[PDB]
Amino acid sequence: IVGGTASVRGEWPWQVTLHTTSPTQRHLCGGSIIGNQWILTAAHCFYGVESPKILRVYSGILNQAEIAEDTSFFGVQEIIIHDQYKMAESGYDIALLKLETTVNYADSQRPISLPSKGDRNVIYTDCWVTGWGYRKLRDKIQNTLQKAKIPLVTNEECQKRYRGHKITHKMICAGYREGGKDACKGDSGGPLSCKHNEVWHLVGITSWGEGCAQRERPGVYTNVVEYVDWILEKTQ
Ligand SMILES: NC(N)=NCCCCNC(=O)[C@H](Cc1ccccc1)NC(=O)c1ccc2[nH]c(=O)cc(O)c2c1
Repeated sequence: IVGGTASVRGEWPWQVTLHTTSPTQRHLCGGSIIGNQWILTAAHCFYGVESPKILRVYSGILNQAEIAEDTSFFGVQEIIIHDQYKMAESGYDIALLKLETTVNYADSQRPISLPSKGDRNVIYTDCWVTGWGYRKLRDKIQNTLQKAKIPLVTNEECQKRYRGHKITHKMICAGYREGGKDACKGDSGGPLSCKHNEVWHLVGITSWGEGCAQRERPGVYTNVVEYVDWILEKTQ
């Protein structure tokens, strides 16, 4: 996260850190708890991942330093990538991780609500992006989970900023005209969480953008409300 601040322990209890153990263990991507056995994340995170056996999901983490060889984790039974996914920039950048065991919910770890199809008309004014990613384009994975408040921008406005791309209705954009706050490398797969009527909703999945936090280059996120039928279908 560029231009953010450290999170409070437990304030984003749906946020997980997905690790790979190959060749040695490291953070791979963010993700969100959406059900007892289910993490929602980005499809592009699994480039070159041949097997779910190299994955570990850690929940209830603030600092990466909490994760040691003796720290408990959730195994991944199945990676489910959207069948129309080809690459992040062309959309469908969405994946489900079916966990080997179920998450026991607590103040440190609990699911985020998916948006309702009836909330497409809602104007979210309280949206946050979170993760352990770089704080500049050229950086490293951070110890402490970072957060940044970022305004949504219209698809028409976003499309103006990405003339070489097609910004579809299955994408959603967020950023400041002047830049300065954005997701960056290592934040992908994590949530864009918007608070509305005292309830947090998983509005976006961190997907792509041109560099990080640049002027007139909003972040692009998977528009989660467009995938609620897919999620239901795949989680049955
Ligand atoms: N809003 C904007 N401006 N962009 C959207 C966010 C940036 C997207 N890229 C990303 O977030 C990559 C995508 C990716 C995922 C998995 C594997 C490889 C690449 N992430 C990374 O490049 C990435 C992921 C995990 C990492 N772990 C480490 O220990 C060291 C790293 O340098 C590292 C880098």
